[PDB]
Amino acid sequence: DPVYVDIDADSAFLKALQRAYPMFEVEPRQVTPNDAANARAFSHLAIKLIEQEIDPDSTILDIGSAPARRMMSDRKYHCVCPMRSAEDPERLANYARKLASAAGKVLDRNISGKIGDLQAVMAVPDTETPTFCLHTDVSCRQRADVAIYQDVYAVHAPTSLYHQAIKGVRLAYWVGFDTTPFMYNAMAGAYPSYSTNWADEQVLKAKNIGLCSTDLTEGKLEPCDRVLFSVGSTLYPESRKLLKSWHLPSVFHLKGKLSFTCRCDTVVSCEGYVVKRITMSPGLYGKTTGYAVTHHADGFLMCKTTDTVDGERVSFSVCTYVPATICDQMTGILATEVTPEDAQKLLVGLNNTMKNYMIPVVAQAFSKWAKECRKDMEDEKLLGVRERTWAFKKQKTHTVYKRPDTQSIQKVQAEFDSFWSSGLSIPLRTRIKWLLS
Amino acid sequence: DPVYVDIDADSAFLKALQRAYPMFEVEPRQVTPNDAANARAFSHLAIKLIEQEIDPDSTILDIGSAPARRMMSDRKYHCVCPMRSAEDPERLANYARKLASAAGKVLDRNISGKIGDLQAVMAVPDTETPTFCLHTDVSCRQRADVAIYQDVYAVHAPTSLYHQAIKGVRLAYWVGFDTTPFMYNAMAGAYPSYSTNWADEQVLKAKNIGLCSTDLTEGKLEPCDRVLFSVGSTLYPESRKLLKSWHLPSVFHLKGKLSFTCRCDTVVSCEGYVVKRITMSPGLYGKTTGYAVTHHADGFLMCKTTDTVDGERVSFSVCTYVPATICDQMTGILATEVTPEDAQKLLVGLNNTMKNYMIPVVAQAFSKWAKECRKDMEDEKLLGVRERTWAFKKQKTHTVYKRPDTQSIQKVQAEFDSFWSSGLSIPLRTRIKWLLS
Amino acid sequence: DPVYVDIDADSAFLKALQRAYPMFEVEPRQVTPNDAANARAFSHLAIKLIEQEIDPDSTILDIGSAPARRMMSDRKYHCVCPMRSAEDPERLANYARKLASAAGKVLDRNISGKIGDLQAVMAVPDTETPTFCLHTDVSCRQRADVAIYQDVYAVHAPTSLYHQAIKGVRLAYWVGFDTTPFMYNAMAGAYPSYSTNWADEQVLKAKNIGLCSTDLTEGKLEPCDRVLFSVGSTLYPESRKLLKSWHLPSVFHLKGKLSFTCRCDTVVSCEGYVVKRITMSPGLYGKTTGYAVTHHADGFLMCKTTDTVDGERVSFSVCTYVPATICDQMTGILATEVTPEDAQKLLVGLNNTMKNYMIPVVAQAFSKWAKECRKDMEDEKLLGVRERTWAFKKQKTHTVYKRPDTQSIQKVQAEFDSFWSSGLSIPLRTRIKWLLS
Ligand SMILES: Nc1ncnc2c1ncn2[C@@H]1O[C@H](CSCC[C@H](N)C(=O)O)[C@@H](O)[C@H]1O
Ligand SMILES: Nc1ncnc2c1ncn2[C@@H]1O[C@H](CSCC[C@H](N)C(=O)O)[C@@H](O)[C@H]1O
Ligand SMILES: Nc1ncnc2c1ncn2[C@@H]1O[C@H](CSCC[C@H](N)C(=O)O)[C@@H](O)[C@H]1O
Ligand SMILES: [Mg+2]
Ligand SMILES: [Mg+2]
Ligand SMILES: [Mg+2]
Ligand SMILES: [Zn+2]
Ligand SMILES: [Zn+2]
Ligand SMILES: [Zn+2]
Repeated sequence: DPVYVDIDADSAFLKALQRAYPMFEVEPRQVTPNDAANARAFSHLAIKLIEQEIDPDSTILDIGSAPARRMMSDRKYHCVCPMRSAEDPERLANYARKLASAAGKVLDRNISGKIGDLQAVMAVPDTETPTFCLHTDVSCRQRADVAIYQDVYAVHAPTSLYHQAIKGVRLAYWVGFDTTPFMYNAMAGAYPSYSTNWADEQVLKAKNIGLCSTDLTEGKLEPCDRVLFSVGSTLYPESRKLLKSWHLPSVFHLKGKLSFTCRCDTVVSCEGYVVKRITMSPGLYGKTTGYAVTHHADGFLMCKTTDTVDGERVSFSVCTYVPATICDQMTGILATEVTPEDAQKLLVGLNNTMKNYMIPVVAQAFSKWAKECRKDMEDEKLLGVRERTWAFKKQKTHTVYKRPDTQSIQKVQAEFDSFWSSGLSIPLRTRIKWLLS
Repeated sequence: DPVYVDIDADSAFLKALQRAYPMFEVEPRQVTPNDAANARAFSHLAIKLIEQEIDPDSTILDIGSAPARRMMSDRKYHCVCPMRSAEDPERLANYARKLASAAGKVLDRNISGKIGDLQAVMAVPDTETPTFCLHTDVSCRQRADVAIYQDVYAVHAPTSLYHQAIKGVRLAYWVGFDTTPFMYNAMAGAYPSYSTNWADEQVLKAKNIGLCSTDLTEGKLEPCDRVLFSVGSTLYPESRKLLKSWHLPSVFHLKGKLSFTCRCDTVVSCEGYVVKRITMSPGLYGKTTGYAVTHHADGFLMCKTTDTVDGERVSFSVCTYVPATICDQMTGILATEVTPEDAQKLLVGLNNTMKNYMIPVVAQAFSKWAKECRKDMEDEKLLGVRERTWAFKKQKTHTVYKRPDTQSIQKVQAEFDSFWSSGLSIPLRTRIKWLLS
Repeated sequence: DPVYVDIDADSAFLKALQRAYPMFEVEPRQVTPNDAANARAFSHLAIKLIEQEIDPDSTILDIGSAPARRMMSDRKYHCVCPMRSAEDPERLANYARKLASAAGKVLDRNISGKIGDLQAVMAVPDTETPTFCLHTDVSCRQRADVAIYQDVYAVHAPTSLYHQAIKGVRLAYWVGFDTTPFMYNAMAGAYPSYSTNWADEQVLKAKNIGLCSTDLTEGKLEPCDRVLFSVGSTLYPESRKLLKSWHLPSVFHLKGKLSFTCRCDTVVSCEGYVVKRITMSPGLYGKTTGYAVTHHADGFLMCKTTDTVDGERVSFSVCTYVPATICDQMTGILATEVTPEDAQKLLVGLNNTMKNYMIPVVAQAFSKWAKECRKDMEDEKLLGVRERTWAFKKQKTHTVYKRPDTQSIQKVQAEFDSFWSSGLSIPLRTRIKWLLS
């Protein structure tokens, strides 16, 4: 009945987890000093919930999978496992090792069948087995009804979903980080509850952001495609286009040789991690608007800041998340004009609910926001009238602040109409064959 | 005997629910983290009360229905289900799935008959069955005596009611959001107890309203038909004309080939959600005035505010709801002239009874209202006399404030005299047929 | 023995009810969220008391009745039910439905006879039965000895009473709102204990009265016949002439072909609701004066106020009721001159005994009254002398204040000498016939 997570029994994250999964009983049982524990716990609980949702005797496609995670499960999984990243051979070797280790002690699972399928794929690499294949998402021939994406950021979402749908899949899930900070086009940012920082490749030599490094000395800039992610002490390169492609609107159409109508919604949300549910049906129905909405339970901040990159002083924008209680407790102070130092002292007085290294920039954002409010109250126009004497002036905005219980809305695309080699090596196949034997 | 609702046991909304349904026993039993829970609970209790009102052995038309909600009920429902929105195929598939799942475990309900009717409609799409059809409201041929509208905002009320009445219906119900803010012709607004914000399509790029999104930068306007609604994180487009059409007067006439006299009244009201009861009788009787009345148990505010839309500074009107206790506790302060900052500090001191993101604009409205009162006391006219020396000046009004235990009144129309394709697809029909089997 | 009322067990109104009916035991038993509960409770208790007064085996005429209210009573009622308003067909249908529902379960009442009379009237509409007819008050042929008017404001009182008296009626009762504010000729007013506001048709676009509605903008008047009443959220149009006609003097004469001497007195009075008892006797006796008296247990206020109607600033008079304890506690302050703001703060300090939305205007009235007193003390005349040098000046009066334990007196008329179609439809008759069967 209860679910066990590998975090310390005194952490404050546990509270939040119990709020996000009220249908479970969460128990802390710590065994490793892992520095990316919270993300692992969230993914574990998400998979538990998804399994509890769908009915048995349904085959499930696992896109970009690590097979060792699905061994002790009683459901039917077909793992789609190409070898495109540098961490895949180790995952395959670990899977083979774990399969060999427990060969007669566990009998309620299809262990012998799994070994047979692995050996068959090793012998001939272009064959589909009930539990394994070596193709990509757009070339696997297996037919199923459910698909799952877990921490997959390297595919174009509409094309992948269309190729999943033309094979009879009616339900899909997606687990990963929230894509909202990338629709605002920021330079760098943090997910502080998960110990995650990310930065654009051009500001890696800054001084006072989460992920940077610089030296000692005596004495156009716009976002690009390539981004670096750091979860704990693990590094991942990412692309802005593919991250943006997963920010889907509420309803959309897929129009090719066959046609489908699909809808997407968010079912779990905890401080930056989300779970998305997508349903697809045959035929065209209704009409689309092209808007995507995000609900904010915490505060979301984006602001402009000044730093030195490689010794040269520049300015760019950063984003972060703020707990709701602090935002509620700062309501009265922001009615006047306040300097950044006083705001910093007040925030330190209220605070650990939030990480300290993020405080100095937050205090700089609030101070600006309040000021921009006062000016609005002092230059009051007339109702239903615009002045455009033919040019009109644009005011300056240095801060965007989405308070708890508000919503963001953005215009995206909603109509889509436009949409092999083994890669393995002889020594790796021989090693796997010997490991199984 | 008791009724269970899917909200947390510590929420303050529960209190209000117990005040709106004093004939029930409300128990919290939370199973999902749904962010639109309060609206669902209100709708659930409303349906329970309506069922407890009318007598059994009466057939009930369900206009624009989701059939899966009526499966486990012992009453007789005829669901009118066209496919005009993009969320309908999924609802139909869910209905078929739920019907198939419980086929022999539940025997007190007409499960087998429901399956037979669904299969018959799938085989031929232009046939009426006792529990299902695929026509619209003005083309269904079934005869009944009660009709129900649940969260239906996309029909013209007099025409629909006339077509319901010429078929022998004598009673109707309507559940939805209050239409008063749209008779005042506001730009944007909030229902804060239900986590709902709405805005006109022209101000979606503002900065400091509930539903908007903007960017960072260095540097005639009147309401239109199209409106956007956001309930939790679900988005709905709406039209002002159809929303306004449901704000009916106390008595009205329907004059066509046959004639009817009808009357409408509000029976449940909780912070923005209402239940309306309409009765229709044959023949013409009495005479009409054309007025509609709203009773305010909380405070209702409408005020003018200044913002920047896409960088350009403009002014427009917003509306909101205020709890009665705060309004009662602000009576003494508003006897003098008060600045917005002092009002903001006082409101924060009194406050969480109300959401904080709504406070800064409320504090701006009160401050103006009080000032407009003082001027009235300082320019006193004579009894029963008007000055029109031929033009007379009009004063300026920046705030409308309806205090608890007051009433709004508005002039509307009260005399009405002026009032098909399957749309389904072969793959969807085949999928439903296979799902049932 | 005890009487049950549909109000909440914590309301302060209950106290007052127990003071008005000391011969009963009042118990709260709340079942509906009705917003006009207090008026319903008062009417219920009034009917109980009237029934307890008169002796049995007397037939009672019920003028302008709703028959469903008299079904479960053991007395003999003859209901006079024309169809002149738009709410009558629904009342008739409800009566028929309730009659059909309990046809064999209740046997101590003349249920079968009631059904027979209803069917007979349906068959032929111009016949009198022991319990039903379709005529007006001046055309019913039934003979009785008691008549009852319950919330009837649409008849001319002397003519109706004469036509009741020429048929052998010797006693009559009247239940309704107090008519005193209409003999003072006010523009608008409130009954705050019953959640009732009323206004003249010409000031429906004001801003700061109980019943009004206005908009946002940048920039002879005398009372007329038509008035609007709002009880909770129910709207009723009324005429000033017919309301005034029910303010009868202590003794009066009816002189026609036959002659009668009648007298009227008030027997129950609670914060605006009254019960009146009228007795009529054959022949002419005594002589009349033509005065009507009202006793005040609470404070009654009438004052001049300034507002904006449709944007134009005007002045008119409003009236209200004030609890006796507040009036007693303001005696010492009103010995000097006091500003409206100080009076508002003092009233808020004393106050919830009274509704807050009525406070700002009350504070404005008191402040004026006190001032008008000081001037009187500073311009002192001689005993038994008038100055009329031939014109005399008239002073200005802006407030009328009737304190508790005082009496109003007014001159009215006391000598009176000057005093049909079915209207039903075939479909309604058929519907009633089918409902009974
Ligand atoms: N086009 C494609 N189709 C299917 N899988 C792909 C793919 N491109 C990359 N991948 C795989 O996606 C994986 C992302 S790493 C994610 C691994 C796994 N989901 C986990 O939870 O750890 C990589 O191993 C890569 O091999
Ligand atoms: N003219 C019409 N007649 C009948 N139904 C209509 C209609 N126009 C739209 N509808 C239906 O009304 C529905 C509104 S969505 C409401 C669904 C349901 N009442 C619920 O509680 O969830 C849509 O599914 C749409 O199919
Ligand atoms: N001239 C007349 N003679 C008798 N009844 C009349 C009348 N004019 C109007 N009425 C009736 O008086 C009623 C007033 S509404 C009052 C209904 C009832 N007394 C109650 O307590 O609810 C209307 O239904 C109308 O039909
Ligand atoms: Mg690791
Ligand atoms: Mg939902
Ligand atoms: Mg009513
Ligand atoms: Zn495969
Ligand atoms: Zn039908
Ligand atoms: Zn009669």
